Amino acid sequence: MNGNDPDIAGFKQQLVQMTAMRESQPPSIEIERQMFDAQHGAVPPAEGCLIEPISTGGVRGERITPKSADTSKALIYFHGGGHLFGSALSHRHLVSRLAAAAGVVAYNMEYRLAPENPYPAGLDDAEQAYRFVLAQGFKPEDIIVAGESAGGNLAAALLLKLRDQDLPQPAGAYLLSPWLDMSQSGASYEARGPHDPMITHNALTGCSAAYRAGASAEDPLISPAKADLADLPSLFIQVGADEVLLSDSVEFTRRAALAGLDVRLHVWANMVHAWPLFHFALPVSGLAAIDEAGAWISRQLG
Amino acid sequence: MNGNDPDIAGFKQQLVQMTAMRESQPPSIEIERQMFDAQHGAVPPAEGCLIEPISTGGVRGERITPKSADTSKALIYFHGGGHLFGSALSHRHLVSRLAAAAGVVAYNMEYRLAPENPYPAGLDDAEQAYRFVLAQGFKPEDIIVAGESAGGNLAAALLLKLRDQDLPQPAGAYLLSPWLDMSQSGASYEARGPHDPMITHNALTGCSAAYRAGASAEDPLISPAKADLADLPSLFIQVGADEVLLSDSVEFTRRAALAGLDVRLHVWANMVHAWPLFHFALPVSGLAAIDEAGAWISRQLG
Amino acid sequence: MNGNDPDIAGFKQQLVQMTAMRESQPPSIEIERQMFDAQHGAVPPAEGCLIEPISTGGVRGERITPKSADTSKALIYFHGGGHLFGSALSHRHLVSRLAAAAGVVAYNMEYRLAPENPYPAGLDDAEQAYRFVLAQGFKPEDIIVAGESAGGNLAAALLLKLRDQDLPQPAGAYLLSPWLDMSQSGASYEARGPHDPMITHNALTGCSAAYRAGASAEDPLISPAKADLADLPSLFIQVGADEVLLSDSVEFTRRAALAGLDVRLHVWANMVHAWPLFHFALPVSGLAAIDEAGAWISRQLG
Amino acid sequence: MNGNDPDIAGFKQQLVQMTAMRESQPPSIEIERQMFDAQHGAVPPAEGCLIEPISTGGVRGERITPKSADTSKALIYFHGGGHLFGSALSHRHLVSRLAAAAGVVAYNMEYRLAPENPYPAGLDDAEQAYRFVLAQGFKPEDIIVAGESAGGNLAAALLLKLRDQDLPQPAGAYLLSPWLDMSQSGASYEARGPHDPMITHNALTGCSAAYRAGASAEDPLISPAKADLADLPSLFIQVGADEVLLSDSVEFTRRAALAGLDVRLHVWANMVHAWPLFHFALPVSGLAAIDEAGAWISRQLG
Repeated sequence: MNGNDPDIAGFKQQLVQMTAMRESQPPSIEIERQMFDAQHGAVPPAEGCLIEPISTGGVRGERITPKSADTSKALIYFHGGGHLFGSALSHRHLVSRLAAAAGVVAYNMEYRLAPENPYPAGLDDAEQAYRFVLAQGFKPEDIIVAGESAGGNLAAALLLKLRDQDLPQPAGAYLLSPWLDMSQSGASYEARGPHDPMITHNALTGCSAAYRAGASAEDPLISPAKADLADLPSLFIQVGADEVLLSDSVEFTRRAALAGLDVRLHVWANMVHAWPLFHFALPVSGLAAIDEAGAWISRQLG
Repeated sequence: MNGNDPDIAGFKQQLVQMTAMRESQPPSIEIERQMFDAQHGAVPPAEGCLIEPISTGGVRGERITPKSADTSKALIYFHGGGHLFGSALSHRHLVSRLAAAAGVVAYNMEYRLAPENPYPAGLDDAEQAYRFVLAQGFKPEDIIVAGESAGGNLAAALLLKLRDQDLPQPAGAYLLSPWLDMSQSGASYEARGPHDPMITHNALTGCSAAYRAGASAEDPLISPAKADLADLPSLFIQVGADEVLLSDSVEFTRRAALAGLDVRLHVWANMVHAWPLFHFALPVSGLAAIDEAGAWISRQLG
Repeated sequence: MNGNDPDIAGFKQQLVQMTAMRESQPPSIEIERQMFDAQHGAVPPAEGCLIEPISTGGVRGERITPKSADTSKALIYFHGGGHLFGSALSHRHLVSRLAAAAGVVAYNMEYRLAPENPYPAGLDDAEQAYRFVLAQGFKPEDIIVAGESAGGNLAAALLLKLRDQDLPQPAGAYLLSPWLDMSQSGASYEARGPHDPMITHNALTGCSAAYRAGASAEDPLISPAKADLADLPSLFIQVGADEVLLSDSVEFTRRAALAGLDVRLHVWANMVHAWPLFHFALPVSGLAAIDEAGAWISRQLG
Repeated sequence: MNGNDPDIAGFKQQLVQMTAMRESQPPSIEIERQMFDAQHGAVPPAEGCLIEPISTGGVRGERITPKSADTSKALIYFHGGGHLFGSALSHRHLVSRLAAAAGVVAYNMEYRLAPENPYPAGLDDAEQAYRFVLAQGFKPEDIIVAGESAGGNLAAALLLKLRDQDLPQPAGAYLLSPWLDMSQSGASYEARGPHDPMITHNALTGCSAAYRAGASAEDPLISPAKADLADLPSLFIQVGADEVLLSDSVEFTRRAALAGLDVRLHVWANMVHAWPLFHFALPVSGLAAIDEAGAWISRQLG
């Protein structure tokens, strides 16, 4: 109430205890996928949306249509989950909310996960997801690509992939707490680490090794904050101040700016990693951030 | 989608058949209260709100606090229901959404119903409800008073009661499809009646008899569209174009204007009676109207 | 400051003295046209607009392009002035502001005036102005027509003219203090007359006789508040509470609503006739009203 | 029009030739102050504002009151001008527009300039200015502190001075193209320098020498992008992508984030240095940025 988030303090402590448990006892991947799906799949979608599954040519996900939306405009969202877990199902509750806020159709897309499918399996999928969307008759200018953490990793990598293949860029990209350096470098590990109850250096190290499967962390397609960002589209990045991954957002911003790009960065005080995904626990900062992102997505698509 | 309401056509047909059933077979009061509670009580409240019951000094209802709201500002809402049915429980889903959109606390207040408690029992309750809120340490200029149909009836009569008792007015009133003439007069019965699938002349005639219990329809406290509106506060009125009650809204507007009041009237094309209460069936027009109303209530207490 | 208009009280007194002078001494028409042009033409246009004169086939006015505008969207504005005075030049300062607020191109159009050119000279011009605009490649759905007082008279008449000629309607019409009953009827003459410092029954009587030149006041094309408004487009009407012409706005609203139309009416407390035209004296209520109108024009054109 | 800035291309060319002239022929300080005052003093202030001079206890400037503003909320703005030139008079046109957009009172404050008054004369003034405003009975959380380039330098140093003197911070700071590193370091000198038509490395080097008068560039109070930003308030920074000073904005952002601050950074594609100060040449991007900044300042003091 009244401009403060009454839930963040409580949610942070829940995260502290939760992290202490996962640090002491590193659980099954297949097990954490189910429990992730179970928790998140149980969160009600945005009101008033039609959801249609997609399953054609190994391209898989869901079209989310807010009934108020402009159906000529598309958000392509890739869930996060360290490239280990997450799905369309789990992120439906967030992507639907972002769609309804932006007044656009969302493509809530799946992609192959590590350890079973290391780099470049995910990224090939993301490119195929993007081709799928273009093939529905959306022009590049009618697309924002997005994702949080690992999905943020894919979203940013896709743009680099499109540049390499000399292909036109979407209208923009929305990155939420994106993970853009799979070598875990930045002032924020040390500086924000005591304030980050959710994400540890150790966790990312492990997610990174499984994803790369010996591929170098220095590869820009793996670590987008190591790329030259010349000719990428407009960017909106949301990150929390209380995040080891803070530095990746600021660095990508630096590079985007240096490449001459329109780039907006909002670092939210007191916010933990991908806090909008946690709107069910954090309705004040989480919904307000979904509205901020929604408004940029909407402005960006014209 | 795309500016259009894809559900109103279908919802109107459901209402036609519904009305045809209730016209042919006039059901029990006690039965229709339960069925009304059951359907509307099942609609999820606005996300992220805290709801506390109220039951002291014959004042009964619910405080709804949106977690983002300003706790020093208050909406007092009276459900409609022809003064025969409806409750806090039934209207929770609407009043919560209105509160969340307005960024204010809602008092979702009960009042005694006809035929058991004819006029002036409900209005005595509404005044009690108003005093109760003031007693929580809200000043008059921190209150919007509100309600749809019969609730709109009470809201608007409350203002008249406050004027009679030479009391400060709230900062405004929000009226949704208010029923302001309990004699069922107006061009709209004939002009809009073939387009109104939900509200008949005959149903209101009946609801009016039960509420009045022999009291005159001419009495301004029963029929606010028969009052002189000198010194009332700012008004926002939403009403649908496809409503027998349309003329009551336009007349109250006329009178408000003639008394020199700030008055905003939005007649929504194609909209049926209290369509925002039906946001679960009408997500496009219903949520958009809740947002409109929310924006006004916020600007009004800003 | 702080939600009150610090200029209205002063401006009202200036109007009282001004009206007392014009009542005692009815001046030259040709003289009042120059002095009207002189005062209003001296008001700076909205910042950042390109203005191009139009002079082709007796169609005359100005294209106002806000540099931020969407050039596929058009406002057609007809100045008021009792059908005796006013011009593109005089209303440029208002129409430019409305254009810039709405983000659309404005066609600020001239039309022949009484006494030299009584009805239907003006209205023939308004229709030709509208044809001119369509011929620039604007579709009907990309047009709002508008005007204040007498311009409000023309705007509303044009819509009736389009219906008669079985021609498609524009997307909407914006009417500011429109004068829609050239017989001077309504509760507001008596009820608002002591509060209206600018517009008198006598003035309108005189403007009406010159315009009609024996044509009947009962003709709907002369008095749009006497028409059946079936099949007109969406409406936004702004009027002040302190206006003898208040009743015309409320009646047109009533009729629009009764015909099933989307109609928005905002009656502003304390506001005098066409107060947005007086934004140079009334920057609080005048600019805020231009923003309200701008936002509706923008929403209406998609 | 249509999303595009039709004037930036032309304005950039004017800046190229302007810079080429001043590079070849380095003009008088006293002369450039007059020419700067003459050009900018001629730009009309925001419509509807009251401006009062201030000259007491060595504090000098202007109170700008937008007639619609909230008089309990205040923006303190320091003009830029390389700490060599600029004045209240020159920046009136921008600060008035910012105030009018934000709905707050502006303190448009002077400060002593180099070479006559080197560091710390300006900063002593800025602190004086701040105290003066507090003394008008504004609380810290009713103040945004602001300035562009050199003004941004002072604004951001003021916050550091307030921290040193263990004083309450204002509610936020708005920095436009701030000059935060007076050693002229950053990737952007090389990366953005061919795209910056307005600001050269050489000009800043000179402005830095005159301001420092032998003081070290390393001093945080001179170079805020060298400070630790612990406990500063919320930040909004606008900077253009085509600016040698881009890196200073990104670095201050980095530091703010690392100190845990709420920080919003908007890098505008194609925009030259302090482009909102050039709204008279750049109405599309300049007014849109004033509105963005205004919206933030309003939300911040809301």
